[PDB]
Amino acid sequence: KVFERCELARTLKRLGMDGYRGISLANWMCLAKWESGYNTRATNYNAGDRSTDYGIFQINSRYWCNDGKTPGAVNACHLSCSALLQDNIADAVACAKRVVRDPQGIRAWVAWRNRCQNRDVRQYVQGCGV
Ligand SMILES: *[C@@H]1O[C@H](CO)[C@@H](O[C@@H]2O[C@H](CO)[C@H](O)[C@H](O)[C@H]2O)[C@H](O)[C@H]1NC(C)=O
Repeated sequence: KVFERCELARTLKRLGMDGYRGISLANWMCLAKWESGYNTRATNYNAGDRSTDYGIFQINSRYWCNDGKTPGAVNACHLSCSALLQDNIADAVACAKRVVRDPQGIRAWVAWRNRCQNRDVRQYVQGCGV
């Protein structure tokens, strides 16, 4: 499912992401936008390290979810990567919250660093009513 901007904003708010570890909803929206384009079925395989990034948050199969074909996987979210390809993003959110609880925080998302950090992101939630 490719969410609409404000639709996703309201969904993330309902799922407790606004202000989580101090991260605003606008920041979460910015990384979802640049990591997946708001598409829950987005999948990106890294041929070099043999791991895949799944879903709207592009979560890695080597550290957070288990897809069975990733060498040296850890599965810290205790989730089947397939759970991150569903239309209901509840599991994706619970896992995204786990990821930020790691020392690096939101710096785990490459796209946030390149396109959202130290930048005005208020545009992502304008007119959504969140
Ligand atoms: C993207 O890949 C990163 C590795 O290059 C990964 O970062 C590592 O995550 C580890 C989790 O146990 C630990 O925090 C390492 O210190 C860190 O380098 C990052 O989590 C991945 N991002 C996503 C969204 O999956």
